[PDB]
Amino acid sequence: AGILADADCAAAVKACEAADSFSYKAFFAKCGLSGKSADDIKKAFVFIDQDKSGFIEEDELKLFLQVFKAGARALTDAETKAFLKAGDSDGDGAIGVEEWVALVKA
Ligand SMILES: [Ca+2]
Ligand SMILES: [Ca+2]
Repeated sequence: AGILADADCAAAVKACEAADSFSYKAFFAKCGLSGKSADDIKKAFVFIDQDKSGFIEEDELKLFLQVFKAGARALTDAETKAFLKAGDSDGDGAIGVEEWVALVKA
């Protein structure tokens, strides 16, 4: 946990410390992931894909904050729901590497 921690993304985590305060656009504006290399954006995807399915499922989405900081809170079910819906364009209920790359963007 906190394997992808840096000042910015730590600050994004801190900004949604309270339950139901998170929105992925605001997070990523603070956590400059989009600004990274396409390789470095995929690496974050595989970090989050904790079961190695090749896809990020809602259960891993839940744990998104912990990837950027240790002891972070899990996303609430409603948060996880809203973030999945935003990222899952093909509607299989999962986020693929292409859907990831889209989602990260400003
Ligand atoms: Ca997965
Ligand atoms: Ca999908």
